[PDB]
Amino acid sequence: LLRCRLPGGVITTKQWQAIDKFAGENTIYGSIRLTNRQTFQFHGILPVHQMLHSVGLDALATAWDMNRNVLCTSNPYESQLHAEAYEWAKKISEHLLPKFKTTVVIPPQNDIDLHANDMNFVAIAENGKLVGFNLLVGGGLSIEHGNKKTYARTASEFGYLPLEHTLAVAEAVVTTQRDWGNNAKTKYTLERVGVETFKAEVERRAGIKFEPIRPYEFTGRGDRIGWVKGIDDNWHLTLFIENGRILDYPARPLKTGLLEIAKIHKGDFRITANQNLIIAGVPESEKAKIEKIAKESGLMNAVTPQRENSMACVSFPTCPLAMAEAERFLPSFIDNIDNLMAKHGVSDEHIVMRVTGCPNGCGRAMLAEVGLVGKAPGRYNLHLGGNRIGTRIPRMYKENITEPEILASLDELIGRWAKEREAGEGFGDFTVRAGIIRPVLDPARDLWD
Ligand code: SRM
Ligand code: SF4
Ligand SMILES: [K+]
Repeated sequence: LLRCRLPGGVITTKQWQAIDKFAGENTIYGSIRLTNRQTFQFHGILPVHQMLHSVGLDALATAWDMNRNVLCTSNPYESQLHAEAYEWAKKISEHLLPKFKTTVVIPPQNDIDLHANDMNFVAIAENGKLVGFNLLVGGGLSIEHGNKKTYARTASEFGYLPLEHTLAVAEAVVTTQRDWGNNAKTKYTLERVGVETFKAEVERRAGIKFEPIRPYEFTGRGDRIGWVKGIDDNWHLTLFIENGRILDYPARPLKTGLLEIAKIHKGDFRITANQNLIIAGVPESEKAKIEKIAKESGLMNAVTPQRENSMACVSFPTCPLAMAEAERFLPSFIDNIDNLMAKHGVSDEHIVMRVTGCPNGCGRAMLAEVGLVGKAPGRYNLHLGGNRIGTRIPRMYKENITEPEILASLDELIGRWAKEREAGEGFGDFTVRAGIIRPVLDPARDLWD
């Protein structure tokens, strides 16, 4: 199991050129696949670690290392919090070097999908200056089909810590879960021993007491597609890449385009938790040159808001655990969803819609407004009623159905939403309000009907 350690998704252009060369020359599939944990993967490796080491990159020792890539909000609205937040994600990543998932999140963006993760540090400021974190623990999405002893769970608030406690807290949580783990994921341990019990042990091990939670709110999980103004005279260009799959396609040489950008770009790239890529820290005067290459390579091809907010996992052909197609199904599925949105006069809207190929849940369908969970070839469980910000697990609505059945249901439901929604009301929230699906309030107890 070759995935790269790459805290916060930050990769240099020299690193990019090396992985570009390796993917094209030394793999079956020839692609770079951006993952939804802000790193990249090669598929069908035909010297890989040698390649990574040659540009300062390492791969996680999966044989024994159960930590995974540490995420950090890629493109925060307050651009000046990124540097310090990233520094901490990197320090946490390095601290955890010898499964367990960690993020650093900058409100109001939940792009990193904190509720899918064991441990989450929510940035708090005073003065455009990072001062501490709220800690939320116990998220995780994997289930086993029909097994009511498994469940997706959101993360629970433990409390606030000043920056000086970050690494000790990180170590206390990871060791407490490893130790108390049976069903051995943090989410199960937390439910078994109780939140207060786990929290008290983390406090003991880290030598701290958590302070009261400090105010935070999330407004969305999407990337900021296109150009955004950064700090000073810098600009960030986020490129939508369908499924994060970087390969040259007819009329759309995505891989060649990114290589050419890497050769002239003065800053770094950032891989996002939505499987997209940011050309980060472009000076204003270099925007036109970068945009020209991107546009000409198909990297800036316009898609609907819906497509920008849809995601799938890898699934077939490379995943040995796959039950139904996900990545390969998504583009045509979303063509069909775009048709439904247009049919109903909501083409400018979006529904956070995700497809995962089996119930392990890598595509993060169990935090979607509409989630499809693979059950068998061509068949998915349809879940409804998550929200845009990703703080609620969607209950199963229809089990083990095919694409035409899914499309007929969504036609009806999207049609109702378009006509009946309140101002700014998301599809997921609407399905709950209209009594189409019951919400999940306490997943360990009420996820399963
Ligand atoms: C690439 C990625 C999906 C994507 O399209 O982006 C992915 C791909 C796979 N995941 Fe994952 N997971 C990916 C994010 C996730 C996430 C979402 C997240 O972390 O944000 C989850 C759900 C959250 C969670 O962990 O609860 C996830 C939960 C799993 C699980 C279930 C673990 C569990 O708690 O039960 C497995 C199965 C296992 O470990 O036994 C798994 C196993 C796998 C494997 C390695 C299959 C395997 O064990 O042999 C997949 C390889 C497919 C392939 O051919 O590339 N992966 N996987 C993600 C890589 C992230 C990374 O860089 O590390
Ligand atoms: S959800 Fe299942 S099919 Fe999809 S990548 Fe993860 S393990 Fe493979
Ligand atoms: K994407």
